Amino acid sequence: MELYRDPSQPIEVRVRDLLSRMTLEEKVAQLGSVWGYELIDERGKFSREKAKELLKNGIGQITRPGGSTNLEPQEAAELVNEIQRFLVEETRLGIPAMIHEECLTGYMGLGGTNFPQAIAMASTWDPDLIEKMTTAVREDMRKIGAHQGLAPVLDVARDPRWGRTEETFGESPYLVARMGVSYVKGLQGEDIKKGVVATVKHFAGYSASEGGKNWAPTNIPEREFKEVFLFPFEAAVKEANVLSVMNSYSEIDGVPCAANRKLLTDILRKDWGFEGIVVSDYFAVKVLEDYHRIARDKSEAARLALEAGIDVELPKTECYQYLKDLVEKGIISEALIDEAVTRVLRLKFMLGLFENPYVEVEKAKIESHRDIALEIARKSIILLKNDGILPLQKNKKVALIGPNAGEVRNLLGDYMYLAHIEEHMKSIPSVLDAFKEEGIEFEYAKGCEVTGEDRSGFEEAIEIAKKSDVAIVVVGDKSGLTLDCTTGESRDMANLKLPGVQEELVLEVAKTGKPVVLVLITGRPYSLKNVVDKVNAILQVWLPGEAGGRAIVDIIYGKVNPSGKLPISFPRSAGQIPVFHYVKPSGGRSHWHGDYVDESTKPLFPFGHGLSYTKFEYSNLRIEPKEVPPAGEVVIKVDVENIGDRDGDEVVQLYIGREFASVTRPVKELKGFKRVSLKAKEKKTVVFRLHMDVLAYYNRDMKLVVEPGEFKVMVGSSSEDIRLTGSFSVVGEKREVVGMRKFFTEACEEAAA
Amino acid sequence: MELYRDPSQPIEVRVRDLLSRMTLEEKVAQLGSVWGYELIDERGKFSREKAKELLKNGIGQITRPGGSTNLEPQEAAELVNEIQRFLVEETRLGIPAMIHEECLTGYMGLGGTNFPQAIAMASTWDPDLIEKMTTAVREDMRKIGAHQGLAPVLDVARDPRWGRTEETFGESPYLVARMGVSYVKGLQGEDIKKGVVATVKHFAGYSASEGGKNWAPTNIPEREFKEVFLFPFEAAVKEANVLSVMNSYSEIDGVPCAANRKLLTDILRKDWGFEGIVVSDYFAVKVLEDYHRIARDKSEAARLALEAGIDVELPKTECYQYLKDLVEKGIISEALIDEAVTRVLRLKFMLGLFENPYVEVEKAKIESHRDIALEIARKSIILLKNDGILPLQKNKKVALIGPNAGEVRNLLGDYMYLAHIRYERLKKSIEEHMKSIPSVLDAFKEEGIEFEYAKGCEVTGEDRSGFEEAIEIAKKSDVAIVVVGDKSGLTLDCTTGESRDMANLKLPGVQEELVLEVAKTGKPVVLVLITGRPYSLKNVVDKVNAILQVWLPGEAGGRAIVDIIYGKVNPSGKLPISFPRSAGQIPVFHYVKPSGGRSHWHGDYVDESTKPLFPFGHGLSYTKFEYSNLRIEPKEVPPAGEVVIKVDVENIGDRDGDEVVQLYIGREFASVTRPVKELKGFKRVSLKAKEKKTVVFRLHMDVLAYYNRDMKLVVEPGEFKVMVGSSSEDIRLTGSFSVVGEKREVVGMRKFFTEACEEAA
Ligand SMILES: O[C@@H]1[C@@H](O)[C@H](O)OC[C@H]1O
Ligand SMILES: O[C@@H]1[C@@H](O)[C@H](O)OC[C@H]1O
Repeated sequence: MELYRDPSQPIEVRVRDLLSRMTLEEKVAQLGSVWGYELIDERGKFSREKAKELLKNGIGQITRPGGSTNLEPQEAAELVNEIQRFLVEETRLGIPAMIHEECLTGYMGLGGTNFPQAIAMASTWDPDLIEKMTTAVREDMRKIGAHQGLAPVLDVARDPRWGRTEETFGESPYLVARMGVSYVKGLQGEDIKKGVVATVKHFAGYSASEGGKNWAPTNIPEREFKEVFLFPFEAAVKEANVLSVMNSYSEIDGVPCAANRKLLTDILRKDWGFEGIVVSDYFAVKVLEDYHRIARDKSEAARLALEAGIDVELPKTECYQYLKDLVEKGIISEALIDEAVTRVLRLKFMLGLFENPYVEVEKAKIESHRDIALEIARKSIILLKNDGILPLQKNKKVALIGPNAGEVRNLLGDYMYLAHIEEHMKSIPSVLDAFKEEGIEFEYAKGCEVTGEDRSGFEEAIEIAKKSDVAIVVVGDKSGLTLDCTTGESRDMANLKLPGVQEELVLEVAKTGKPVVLVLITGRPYSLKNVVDKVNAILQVWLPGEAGGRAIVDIIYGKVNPSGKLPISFPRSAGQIPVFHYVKPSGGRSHWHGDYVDESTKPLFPFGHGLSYTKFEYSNLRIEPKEVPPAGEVVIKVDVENIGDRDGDEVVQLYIGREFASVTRPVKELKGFKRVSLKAKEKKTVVFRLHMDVLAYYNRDMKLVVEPGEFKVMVGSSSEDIRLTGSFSVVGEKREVVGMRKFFTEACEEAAA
Repeated sequence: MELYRDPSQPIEVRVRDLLSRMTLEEKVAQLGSVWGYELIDERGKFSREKAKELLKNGIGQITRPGGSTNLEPQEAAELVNEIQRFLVEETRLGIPAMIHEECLTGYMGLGGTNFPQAIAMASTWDPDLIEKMTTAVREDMRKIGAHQGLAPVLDVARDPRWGRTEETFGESPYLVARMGVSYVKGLQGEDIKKGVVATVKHFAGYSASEGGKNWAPTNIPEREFKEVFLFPFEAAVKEANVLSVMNSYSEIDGVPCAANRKLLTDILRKDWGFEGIVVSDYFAVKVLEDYHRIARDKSEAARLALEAGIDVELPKTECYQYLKDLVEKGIISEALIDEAVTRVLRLKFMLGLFENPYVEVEKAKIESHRDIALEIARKSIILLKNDGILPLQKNKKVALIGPNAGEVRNLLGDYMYLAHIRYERLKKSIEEHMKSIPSVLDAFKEEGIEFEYAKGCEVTGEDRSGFEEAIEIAKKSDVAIVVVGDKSGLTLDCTTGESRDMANLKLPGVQEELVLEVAKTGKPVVLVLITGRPYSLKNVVDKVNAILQVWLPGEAGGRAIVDIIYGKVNPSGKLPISFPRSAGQIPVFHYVKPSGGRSHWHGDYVDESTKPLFPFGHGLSYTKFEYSNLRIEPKEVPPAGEVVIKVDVENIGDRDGDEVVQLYIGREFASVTRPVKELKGFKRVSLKAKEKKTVVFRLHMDVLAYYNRDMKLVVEPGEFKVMVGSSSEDIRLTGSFSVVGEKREVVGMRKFFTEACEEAA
């Protein structure tokens, strides 16, 4: 029995033993990948014939054995068992494969629940609920033999033109970091042998491209890069022990992230102590040549990516095969191959793959998590505006108008299987279905398509509105990767107008003088400047997946009290970009008239905005001690009372302001929050335990510091709807924050007195 | 006498002698300033009473003795002579004042020519002509006793939302640097005792504020900062020997430029060898407290600005008076005061102020340079579009429509005196002096055109009252000339200028609707934009027959527009900045990386092209130019070698005209990503009909240097692409040459510019 096969030996001993036994060819194969679809026949069964060519020397990863085959869970599990049996039994060393799938909004394959999009997850401000979700996704993935999910997007979004806004947790480094750590914790176990490797992406800056254009340069200076952009990845590595990172397609200031050793090694591995694998974004190595034009051939692209710190080329071996030739010709040292292979082998051993690489096909049927999807959908929907029309009485005749009332497909995000892809059909409930099921009397008129300028349908929509009590206009996006989609990866929107003639559809329906409820089923903020004052209520419904219809109707009729809060600012117009809550004293205004000539510098809806069908009263602000030394702790308490007549969740938000630091600081920035459930007339105390570590920022010399001085405390229902204000002082000498530090405020509830 | 008063002693000896004689109070006064208006009575005469308080211990600078007093040139000269006599005769040490004025578009005071705005200057692509202009401004300034002009703005503009776009030379670091060096050379001349100190501003990044908003953070990473924003300042310091720099109001990534020693000292003085004075932007020191909130009081703001490298607080001593208290209390070293005073005194001696601080009031009448202003206006106007309607025949009946056809005030930029300065006596005096400037209406009458004028709308507001009159005059005419765009200045009623940022880039008020209404008559339409920024023309471009871009042209504007419309002048201006299709497209610039200027993998936005409506270098002619016979010699050059690029250009059309020949350089397979194409050379060439000439670009490899992964300035072996054309998109001839040898680190002084000339074909 070779040491690497012996389960009593420590993993480092098994890794060293296996590495010492491997040829150069076997080493380079562990840094590569193959598509699931390249290993099946036309009957969807494992093809030994194809495996003999592609798997002869073993392999790092199988890419999307479920997601790329259109196989049902048990068929996918059978394919993976067969791939593994070939590797374990018909290769010299019998190294098993790691399998990855997409899983952002749930396992991206047939039979997997479509959870609401990441921007919806963020809008819950409920990290525990996102952890519950990814704990369910973990079980789904392990059933089909999948070890790695291309997991939370930790890109901080302040440019809603960008088609991937829907995949982010929004504009706030704090909220993004807090959701990212809960997401990673749910996916990964305490013990990864019983869990799924999370992949934080896209490291780093990919959400701040020139003009919001996909893959365009992300030109971010160092303090902003560290405090925004890197912060959530830092928290995922150090607090959540994330085991994979995927690079950004974009250059930072001349350097493609896939060729940046200062980023993928010096920051990620050396500064932060990351011990997992870096996987390329798909084709990110090859396009160092094709797109960025800094690699003269595939072998130079391979050298740049390996030197940078990419361990696995995805989604298929292309450049990394030439690492063999680079060593044989003495261009690179085999020792650098060994370093990457060591990280891959370590993770394979930790995942339990050498003890048992197989799953029980009989237990591989994936269960529905519609219950969890529905709780996210119900908590994620945001009431942007309500003049009193909502909630509606069930006896009102409804004119249900718009492309996103009827569609079902337009409820789905860019990484939901049925959008991303006769096969496990769209038996997903529509909004129209949810209205029927709720017993509402309505007529449906489509009014218009998502795209185009055809106004044919306007007259039917107008006529249905005139014969109704209330018009419910359901407009917004089709999310995906193709030209006909208005949002999603590769679908960037310069001017932030609702797609096609949807805005004109709303204004035409409004001209009937009937009450209008505007339901935005969208992947990004749109400019509502021209419709906001012409409609009575506005619901923001971030691409909600399969639970969307029921949640929208539940909220419209007050069976659910809306509790979602914006995780990203809604610009008045594209020309206002960017707008975010944590501007410096000189940000978020034009000096000395405050506004643009043509436009407010304030967003239409601010960060943390979301209304309720009840009222919350904040009282009794306590900040103790009042003076703390630079590594001390302050305890901030507020009482919150539901003074209205409906049960509701309030999201209590802590903003911290700093002036007279050695650098300029945000006038206010989110540093804590708590979703608190309050029955009508119930009062509770929300408590924020704020360690000074959490308030650390980079000084003029790029040191992480806490400086003596006064911090402003602002607690409220949004970044603008601040209810209580106070301060505390840090007293003592400037502190350099070195090594491990706290990233998060600790937020809980107490009985009020 | 004392060594400092002895003109046979070297300046360094005179400086050391004077410094050793000065009290702490006299030293700190040399780092301060006083407004001209603080030293006059109500009649605009020098007030000894006021001077005894403000000038008792001497002073660094007098701020705008002409620009802030509303005095005529000879009255301003008399005030400055009196200020100087007080300082020379009634202070202990008799140190004279340095005087500064604004002078971007000419001396900013009564009696000064209003030259076209800087964005117009850039549109000429004629650096020699801008040098001729600032040589004239130099004589104007020296007549009234003014020693320093706050002029060449070297901010690189790629965000047309920004109200100060009009003050820049546009988007191209190369074109900005090339115009900046000519601007500075004209103002300074070879010996500064006979010249005027140029002040490059605003150091550094002030044109790239968050959302195009005035003073908002300018968050620029290091390679882009060095190659785009710093480059023109670097060329101005090292090639043009500029003697003053003014800081930016903005923070870079948490650090206000006024408090940034790494910027104002480590880059400017240590890395580049700048020997002149850094002057604050107005109140830039005080607002370290009031705006940025990083100084707890005026004394801490003073310490941050002095440590950073600001020598003179403008426009009035406010924080810098507390430097005295900071030394007396042992918070800062007097040695740091001494270093700043040394720079101020050195410049005063070099200006000749200790030998003769006075001017002849009798010779202080400033001459008109309308001739130079007219050459700039005629060379700056850009023909964006022409289906053949231009030039017009003089016998066509013209409907002259729009707020900028009739309003002479809207010809003026934000630093032209009559626009900038706005008791009841000041209002009357502006309205009085305003009547002197020819209007566009005046130019049409003078040319003998048959026209009716309708002011279809105001610049701002939503009043469509005037539309009907405008439409009716259009229907009775052969051609509608619609003249629309900006009112430039600093107040709420202005649409462009400092503090007037435009988020959505729509023509102001209902001007766009006025254009579309006139177009609906089915009459031919010539659209004339009199503007300080690119506007979105997306909704009008395809509805009009011709478009002229007329960057705020000053007093020569009317005549130049009429000359061009009737073909007395062949238009030859080229865009120095990209015209976005929409605000949501921002930024668009010609020198994007392979991954810039597109969304991957469909190329375009869902709703919009990623390409500008009009690209960098765009400008049509009433003739056609044919490019042939591209030569690049040698084909292989070592990393400090030279390539000679030659093209023949023939005027194949029917009219004499100027072509601006543009050299773009591309680089792939560097160790960093490089622009697909970037302007590295240009030449304005005059061609008679059927005349052919050879344009020659002498390109030293120094000019192509870029920053590598380790932040070294390098030339790397490989291929450089040569693209010569009539715009950044209208490329006529391409080829390439190779750099062969070992990677070169470009150390110390290097060439910044291609050498461009003409020879016989
Ligand atoms: O997010 C990644 C995306 O950028 C790429 O196209 O495909 C792989 C994904 O994991
Ligand atoms: O351009 C400068 C401007 O920024 C400031 O407002 O006043 C002084 C000028 O020189």
